[PDB]
Amino acid sequence: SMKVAVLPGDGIGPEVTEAALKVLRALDEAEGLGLAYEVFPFGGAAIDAFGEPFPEPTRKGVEEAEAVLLGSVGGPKWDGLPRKIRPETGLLSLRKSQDLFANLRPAKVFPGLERLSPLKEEIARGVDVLIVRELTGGIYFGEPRGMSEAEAWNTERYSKPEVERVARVAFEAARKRRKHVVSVDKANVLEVGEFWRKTVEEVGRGYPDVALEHQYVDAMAMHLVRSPARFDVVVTGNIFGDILSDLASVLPGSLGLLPSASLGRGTPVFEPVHGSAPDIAGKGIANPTAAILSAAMMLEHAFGLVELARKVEDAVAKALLETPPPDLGGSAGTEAFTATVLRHLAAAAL
Amino acid sequence: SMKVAVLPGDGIGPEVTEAALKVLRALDEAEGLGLAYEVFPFGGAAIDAFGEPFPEPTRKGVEEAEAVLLGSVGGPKWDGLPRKIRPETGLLSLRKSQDLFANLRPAKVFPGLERLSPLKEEIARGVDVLIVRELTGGIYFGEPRGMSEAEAWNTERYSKPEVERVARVAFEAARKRRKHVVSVDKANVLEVGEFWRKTVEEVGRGYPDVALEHQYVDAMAMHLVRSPARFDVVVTGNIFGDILSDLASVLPGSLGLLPSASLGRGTPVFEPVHGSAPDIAGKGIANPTAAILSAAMMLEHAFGLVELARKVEDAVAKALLETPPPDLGGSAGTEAFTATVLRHLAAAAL
Ligand SMILES: NC(=O)c1ccc[n+]([C@@H]2O[C@H](COP(=O)([O-])OP(=O)(O)OC[C@H]3O[C@@H](n4cnc5c(N)ncnc54)[C@H](O)[C@@H]3O)[C@@H](O)[C@H]2O)c1
Ligand SMILES: NC(=O)c1ccc[n+]([C@@H]2O[C@H](COP(=O)([O-])OP(=O)(O)OC[C@H]3O[C@@H](n4cnc5c(N)ncnc54)[C@H](O)[C@@H]3O)[C@@H](O)[C@H]2O)c1
Ligand SMILES: CC(C)[C@H](C(=O)O)[C@@H](O)C(=O)O
Ligand SMILES: CC(C)[C@H](C(=O)O)[C@@H](O)C(=O)O
Ligand SMILES: [K+]
Ligand SMILES: [K+]
Ligand SMILES: [K+]
Ligand SMILES: [K+]
Ligand SMILES: [Mn+2]
Ligand SMILES: [Mn+2]
Repeated sequence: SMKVAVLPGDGIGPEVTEAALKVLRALDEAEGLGLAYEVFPFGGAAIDAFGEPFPEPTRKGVEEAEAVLLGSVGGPKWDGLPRKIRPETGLLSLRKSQDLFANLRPAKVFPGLERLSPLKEEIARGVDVLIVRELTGGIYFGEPRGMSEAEAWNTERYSKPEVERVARVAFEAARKRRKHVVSVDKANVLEVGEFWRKTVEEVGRGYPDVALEHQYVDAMAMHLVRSPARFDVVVTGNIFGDILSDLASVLPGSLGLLPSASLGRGTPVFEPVHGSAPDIAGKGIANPTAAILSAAMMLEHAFGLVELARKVEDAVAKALLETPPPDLGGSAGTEAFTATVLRHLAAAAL
Repeated sequence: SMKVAVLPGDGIGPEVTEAALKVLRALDEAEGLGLAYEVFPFGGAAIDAFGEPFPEPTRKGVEEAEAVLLGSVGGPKWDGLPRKIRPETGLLSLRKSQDLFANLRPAKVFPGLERLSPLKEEIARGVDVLIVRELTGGIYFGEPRGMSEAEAWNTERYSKPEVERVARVAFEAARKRRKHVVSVDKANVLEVGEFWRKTVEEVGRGYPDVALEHQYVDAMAMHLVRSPARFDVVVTGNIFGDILSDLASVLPGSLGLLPSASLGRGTPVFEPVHGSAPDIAGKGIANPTAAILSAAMMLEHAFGLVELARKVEDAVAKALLETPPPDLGGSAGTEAFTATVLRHLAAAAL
């Protein structure tokens, strides 16, 4: 069995999630996976129907599933709502309630696809980075937070156990990869960066088989574009991970490519890094690669189906060469691009 | 009368500041500018002699000067000091004591120098971006702040007047440029981002001749590398401006290139974006472009010598064509590169 709660959300979310469901249904028919999914209202779609972005039946669906496949939430229609019911607060709540503290956001340039990057070929060649972002703490969830007429405030707060457990994930990921971690902070200005750095250094002592370096967040952002092949695992807190991972999209060449997994105590969540892209929603052009590769991360991390996840990545890469979507300089919209993916997947099987 | 307080600082700070001084001296001799400068201890060097990074004689010099030419502060020698007296806190105290709230950090790709970027030529071509970063508020200065054994906290916060005065600077800069402002925040997750967005939008109603757009900081980091030519003025808070301005160095191709001005109520300060670069300090290689162009920004913003600022910018461009430094793939050390800038300046003098 493979029990999946599907949260398509808003804007391009449903468009890309549908493309990802087509790939999963195809795998399920080919492989006998026992795929069982149900679609649940989430974000702005949930607000329009229930008045809150993460309503009861959706919380229940998440809770009872083995994995969540998520699209994206948000858009101009919901601009101005009180924060406690905004579409993005629904995704914060989902993460927090499942204690999904480890956000894995990989960025790789597939051999032969260096041409898709805005970076010169020789700079993009061989890039394979993994961002391990702390997802349930920091300024996203810190108290106090608020606003008056005169001012507004938010609190970047981390405890020792929160830093420890995300650091452990990064070192364990680096063990499985190329044995390098760079930890990222603003320790020269912020108490919380200092605390972060010391704690990651403490956890590092238990992994003498892994190399540990530290970088200030400003320099890291530069180094990640100028010398990306240098980095293996990058560990950082909630807001800096959010920023470095959208930035990491310029390595393979588009934010339409980047998948993610959110792992922790509860039901794991797999979603594109990208948002709901209201500028192109409803035009049938959204690149579904990030949703499709998030379904591949789900197969690997939630279901242990490592080889199927790899066939999906391979058919995506082929489709990227054959029929690029518009965000990568081609003209294949969502359904045509997914169709190319499905033909490569059928060619690899049938 | 051109009274300048010079704060060389630590690591490559004195190296590149000396080169900027050679350029200012050649201008003073050729133009009779009444240049009168004095060199003051600052950062780590001030800590070792006086016990604090912004000591009394340097405070007095800054106060009595019409402008500050500042190098860089910091390095492993001062790691572990109480925060109150860290080299970087000396730079925070300089900014705050002079109420320099507007940090101007420009990034341009000069025509014919696109090949210096790690981005493909067609992407770097025509780039001309000005980041206007709020410099005296936000998480850098927010209270409460602290660290125990169990946790650490910092407060990101902004008042209405602090947002307003930096937004006004951004719109007034846009009016002199291409009349486009993008304001950058994280309003979908942070109260402070929403307060920022609302306030910039309110200020923008006075400037309806300026297009105003808003981007979340993660999507902005991505857009700045993929589509840099689309941006004119970018306004943002303290930490986001820190990050995006290091990232902006990949457009012309090196952090060794980017100058900045800090403007407000008190004595304006001009310094490179880059740090003290302890990994190359004392090797005679540091690119002095950023310091030299910071002296140009000083001539423009503090002294109204716009024509002389442009001549310096033109001699720097030609030096980068003829004898690039090692951070840009060439072999000219700091002194050799400066000598090329001086040769071009002396030709322009004719
Ligand atoms: N996980 C999420 O639900 C998530 C993440 C980020 C943003 N958001 C929400 O998304 C909305 C848009 O915000 P944004 O513009 O900053 O982020 P965005 O990630 O939605 O879009 C960023 C840029 O990339 C383009 N883009 C993104 N995904 C793409 C795809 N698959 N194909 C082609 N182009 C793509 C968009 O058109 C836009 O130009 C906002 O409401 C934001 O709050 C949601
Ligand atoms: N304005 C300031 O005084 C300032 C700004 C940033 C960092 N710092 C401090 O500087 C020190 C180093 O921090 P960092 O490594 O993150 O930042 P950095 O900006 O000093 O160096 C970042 C990278 O760019 C290279 N680089 C920087 N300037 C260069 C130049 N002019 N020419 C050639 N290469 C150059 C460096 O060697 C290094 O690889 C720390 O003590 C940090 O706190 C100070
Ligand atoms: C929807 C929002 C909370 C989110 C985040 O900032 O985590 C978005 O950029 C993302 O990257 O998921
Ligand atoms: C010295 C430090 C406070 C500084 C900053 O973050 O402002 C550094 O990155 C810089 O960019 O000046
Ligand atoms: K998403
Ligand atoms: K479950
Ligand atoms: K500096
Ligand atoms: K003064
Ligand atoms: Mn994001
Ligand atoms: Mn910086």
